[PDB]
Amino acid sequence: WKPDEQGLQQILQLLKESQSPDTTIQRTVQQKLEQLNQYPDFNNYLIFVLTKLKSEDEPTRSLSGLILKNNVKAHFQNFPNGVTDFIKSECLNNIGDSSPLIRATVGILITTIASKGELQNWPDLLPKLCSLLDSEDYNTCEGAFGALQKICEDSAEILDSDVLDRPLNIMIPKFLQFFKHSSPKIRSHAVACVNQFIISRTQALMLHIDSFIENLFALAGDEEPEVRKNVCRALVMLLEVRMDRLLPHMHNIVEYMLQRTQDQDENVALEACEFWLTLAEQPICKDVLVRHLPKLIPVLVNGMKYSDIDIILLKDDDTISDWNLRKCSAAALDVLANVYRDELLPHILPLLKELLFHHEWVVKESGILVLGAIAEGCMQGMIPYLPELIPHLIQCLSDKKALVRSITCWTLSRYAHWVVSQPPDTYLKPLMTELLKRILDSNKRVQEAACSAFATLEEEACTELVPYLAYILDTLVFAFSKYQHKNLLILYDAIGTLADSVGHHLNKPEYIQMLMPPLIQKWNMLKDEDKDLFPLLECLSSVATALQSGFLPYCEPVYQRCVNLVQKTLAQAMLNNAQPDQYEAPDKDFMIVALDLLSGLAEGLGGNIEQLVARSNILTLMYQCMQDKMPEVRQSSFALLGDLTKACFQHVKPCIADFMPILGTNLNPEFISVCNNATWAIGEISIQMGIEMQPYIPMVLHQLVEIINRPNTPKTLLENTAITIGRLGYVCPQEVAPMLQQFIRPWCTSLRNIRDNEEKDSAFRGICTMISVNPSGVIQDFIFFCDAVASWINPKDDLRDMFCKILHGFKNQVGDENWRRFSDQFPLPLKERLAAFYGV
Repeated sequence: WKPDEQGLQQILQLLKESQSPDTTIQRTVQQKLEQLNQYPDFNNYLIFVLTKLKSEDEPTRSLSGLILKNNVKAHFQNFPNGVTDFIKSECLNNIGDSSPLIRATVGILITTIASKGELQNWPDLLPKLCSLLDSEDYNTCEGAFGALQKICEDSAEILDSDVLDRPLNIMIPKFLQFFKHSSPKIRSHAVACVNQFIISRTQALMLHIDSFIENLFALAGDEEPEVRKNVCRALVMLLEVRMDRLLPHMHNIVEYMLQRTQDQDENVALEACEFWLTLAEQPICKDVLVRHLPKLIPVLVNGMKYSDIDIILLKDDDTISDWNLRKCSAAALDVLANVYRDELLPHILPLLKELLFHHEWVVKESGILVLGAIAEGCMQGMIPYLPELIPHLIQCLSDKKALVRSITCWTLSRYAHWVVSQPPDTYLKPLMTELLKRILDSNKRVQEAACSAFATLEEEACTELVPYLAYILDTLVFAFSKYQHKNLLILYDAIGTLADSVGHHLNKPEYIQMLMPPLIQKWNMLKDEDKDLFPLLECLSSVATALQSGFLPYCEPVYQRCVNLVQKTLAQAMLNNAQPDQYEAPDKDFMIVALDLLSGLAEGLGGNIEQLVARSNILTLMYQCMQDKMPEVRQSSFALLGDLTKACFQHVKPCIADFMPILGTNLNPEFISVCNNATWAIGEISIQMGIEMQPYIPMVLHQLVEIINRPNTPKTLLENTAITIGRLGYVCPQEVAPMLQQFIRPWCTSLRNIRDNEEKDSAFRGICTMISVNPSGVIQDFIFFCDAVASWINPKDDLRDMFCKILHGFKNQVGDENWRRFSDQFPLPLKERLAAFYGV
């Protein structure tokens, strides 16, 4: 292939035209480029310029390759074999071009053809590059190593599988040799290349571990930053993977690493710091580090100050980096605090005193952070200093620098549990007061901090907020008019938790007047594709639950949208199941919460829900959800079932014929929560169906008896199983009763521990009925029945009579003689219970 004279001038002009320093004129030409991208012959002209037309300036030639790259980035299959083969050959022959810019251009070109046009479609790429490493020209050798590094970074695991032969087995040992190269840049590429294969534990490397670690040490003290960075990086990774071989040198390592953590070069430091985080998460840390703590701690703490940049970059969505020296240091400190517990205080506490009361706010702020970082692990040791620290921090909330207010919000929240364990007036009251003001701070970052802190505080305080409800709500509902979006999400969480914490104490007319309007208002701002959907749901669900019946005027749009979401999800699930590559599998979590919020409205609204239930296909969907592959969906729906049974059985009855079957198959004890809710639904239906339960009784009853007698089964499942057993026997004694002998022993040992409530009364009514039908099935193990009856403190009058009849009838049926002997087994409290309660 050869370029055409005028064809060349076409492109050379086109390029000359995209040099333009004018947005208007430049973007006009970039247009026809796309029409030529079809013409795959165009790419031959494109590469020719870069690599052959040396009578042209570097900027232009570079641009040619930089454009060709993009024709690869989108639509590269469009390339003919003869074209790619030409680019590949031209690239490899110029890899180490005399010019620096061209070399980089050629480089990024190879890189891209390798990843996008996958590795096996370039069979002899690697061995040619490997060979090129040995080239005597530094530029070609370095250029090759550059490319090889990027390959290793891009497609490490591909090179680490048979999908391309086993090319690393030659590469790794070859790289390891270049560790002793005379150029600092080359040494860097070599270690960077290898580092790609530590965690993947690739054999080519792991079987040369000692060889590797050795050159790693040889390079520890290299003056060139990038080499040191990589060495650190290597050692950090080695920690997770080959600790065995690193152990014998551990002390020399931490010594190096400590020195590195304070390196002048930002990057080396942060790489070293990672070491402390990683180390701290190993079981051997406690022993290996102890003697270094005195030097470790101060370095961490010192690293925990905001950098001068960090300061300016603050005093949008997260303006600071996701991860830096400070966050890493604190990360480590936090972890170490959980490792050493109170044993860390000797090294930190002297530092705190000096930091927390400092005139330079940058220093003070880092103090407050430390205080918060160490909170989880060193809690017990901190207790004695809290009576003076907590008030100090409350005072700090009023600091003039916003960045001090914000961490103070955080640090305080980290001690919430102790704060609520004190007399309310002393710490809780003033904290909560000051925290509320902070919520309305004029600085976005502080608002974020303060609202989160308060969310945390509410979880700890619960009913201790009840007296302050009106004051809380005021500032919370006002925040709606101030909070942008990032914070608005935290506000939802603060409101959700509030309701969760105060429970029914929120159910008061004037509170509802404040809260629901701006919530409902934001509910109508939504789409089923809105990012705010899920947080606002969970918020509204917590609120519904607390508000109980009081939620009535607000529930129609919430109810509606939830039933919608369930349909949306089941529909997309169907279409995916049919044609997976064509329709994306839906996110089931929305359905789960929707189901839950429905179960929530059913509990809160009881009777009044019936209207909304009637005018929707909730039960149809419910039916599908009960057959979902994912247990969480089945679990959530069985809860909704029982909830609907209880609330408005009239709309449910038509479906009982279909539900029961599915419920029957879902009695699987392995899926604990599904099994729990299935059981609970059964009992709830039996009560409703009444004597009509008869047909459905024998198809669940066998598994329930197998479950109740099954060992190693959660307390709560057994209890709920026993409750259903009893409940069936109440409405349909004839079917259930004749199995009394089998389930009586565990039934008693289960329910005797549960509080005298409706569920218990319900169940014992069932057991008493079943006895007056099959007295034979209980007389064996009557001692257990006595015990379960002794457990009652406040039985209903009638049930108390039922206990007598049984207790008496099966006493004088064995005589006063045998009874007295039978009564010897009872403890004083029990023997005296039945003696007092039922006339012995």
